[PDB]
Amino acid sequence: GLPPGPLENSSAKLVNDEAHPWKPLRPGDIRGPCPGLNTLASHGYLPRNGVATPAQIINAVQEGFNFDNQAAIFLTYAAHLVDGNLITDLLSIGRKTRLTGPDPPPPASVGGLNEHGTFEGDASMTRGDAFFGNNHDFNETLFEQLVDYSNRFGGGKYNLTVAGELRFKRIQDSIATNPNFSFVDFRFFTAYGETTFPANLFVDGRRDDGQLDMDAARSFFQFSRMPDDFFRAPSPRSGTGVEVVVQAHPMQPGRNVGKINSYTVDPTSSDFSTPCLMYEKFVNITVKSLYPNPTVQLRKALNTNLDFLFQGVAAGCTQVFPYGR
Ligand code: HEM
Ligand SMILES: CCCCCCCCCCCCCC(=O)O
Ligand SMILES: *[C@@H]1O[C@H](CO)[C@@H](O)[C@H](O)[C@H]1NC(C)=O
Ligand SMILES: *[C@@H]1O[C@H](CO)[C@@H](O)[C@H](O)[C@H]1NC(C)=O
Ligand SMILES: *[C@@H]1O[C@H](CO)[C@@H](O)[C@H](O)[C@H]1NC(C)=O
Ligand SMILES: *[C@@H]1O[C@H](CO)[C@@H](O)[C@H](O)[C@H]1NC(C)=O
Ligand SMILES: *[C@@H]1O[C@H](CO)[C@@H](O)[C@H](O)[C@H]1NC(C)=O
Ligand SMILES: [Cl-]
Ligand SMILES: [Mg+2]
Repeated sequence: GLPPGPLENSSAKLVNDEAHPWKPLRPGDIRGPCPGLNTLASHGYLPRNGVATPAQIINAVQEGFNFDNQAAIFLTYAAHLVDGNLITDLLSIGRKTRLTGPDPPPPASVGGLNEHGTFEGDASMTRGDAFFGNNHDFNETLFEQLVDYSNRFGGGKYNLTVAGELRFKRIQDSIATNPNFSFVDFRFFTAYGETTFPANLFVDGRRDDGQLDMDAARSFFQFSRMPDDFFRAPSPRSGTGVEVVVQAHPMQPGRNVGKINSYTVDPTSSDFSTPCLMYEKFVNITVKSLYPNPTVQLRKALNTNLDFLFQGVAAGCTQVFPYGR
């Protein structure tokens, strides 16, 4: 389907409404590492079983949270290219499932958003690193660390100052304990953006003060549930304030080299000084390695979704064409 456009009416409004009640999971319902998508599925902005089309995801993040269009397009098509089924146009927001349809040939995995190292990655705030056995479920110990950092740096609330401190701690925790810790290219960028999302989109839009209370935080992160009478943000936004998080503790992209406490900077990795390189490497290396020699129908689907991905890329970058034009 074509990427949806921006909201016609982007005002704050009740999104926990009669048409979108929270419901508990049924057997087979899929939830994954993203509390935003999880909450939209659990309120029926997305299909409640957690399998959706890219267009459904873009409409849901806009309607439910006032996520901005360009950010919605970039993240959705990036996720779908590496984790979704390009022939059926379906993506799981969590585990791999037969519900995304017949699989493409190896080495493509169509693993859902749970797939480690495609979109999902290390030093998540409330989810453990994949090396420790579970990269998708809410983790109470990690959430209690978020509450502690909110008490120490946010007066009890999560805000961008807390984000800056927590983001760093999680990186340092992974360096100290995960011998396979990877923090380069796509993950490097998205990890920082994700820490702003609670302060920008989980805060009731009638306040929009960037101060997230811990009751609301737990509701979204653990139960995929909007607070009672939750109003969405009063304007489209995504990662505004990521500059504050980075400035708190500037880091170079890099990885542990098979041992703990061996963080080695990767000079081939993109960083905030090279955002177009991040896009080019995602397409020429990540997507191309999953689909090195696609058949006619897969090539067409890839090129279509790569065009859609480029719509979400900030002005100034050149489109790359791994399968030609
Ligand atoms: C637009 C499409 C979206 C996609 C494809 C997407 C995908 C993902 C994925 C795969 C992760 C896991 C990364 C990781 O931590 O390892 C993630 C994390 C996250 N997402 Fe989303 N997301 C989207 C939109 C949103 C929205 C609209 C919100 C908030 C309203 C949101 C909030 C978050 C948060 C807070 C995390 C971090 C969880 C943590 O570190 O504990 N996302 N997202
Ligand atoms: C992709 C970095 C995450 C930062 C959080 C804000 C979301 C913006 C989505 C990306 C839009 C432009 C991406 C690009 O120019 O490569
Ligand atoms: C836009 O939405 C607001 C509340 O969310 C509502 O008051 C207003 O009537 C709407 N405008 C249009 C275009 O219907
Ligand atoms: C280890 O890191 C590599 C990339 O460096 C990744 O492909 C692999 O899935 C990682 N394994 C775990 C469980 O972290
Ligand atoms: C949660 O994270 C903690 C701290 O990293 C870890 O020790 C624990 O094994 C994880 N899982 C659960 C189920 O608590
Ligand atoms: C976070 O809240 C605390 C206490 O109110 C404050 O010290 C800090 O400056 C706040 N940060 C932001 C971004 O408002
Ligand atoms: C991506 O591939 C295109 C050719 O399709 C090339 O022009 C560009 O330099 C490549 N970028 C990277 C980072 O490899
Ligand atoms: Cl928008
Ligand atoms: Mg993760």
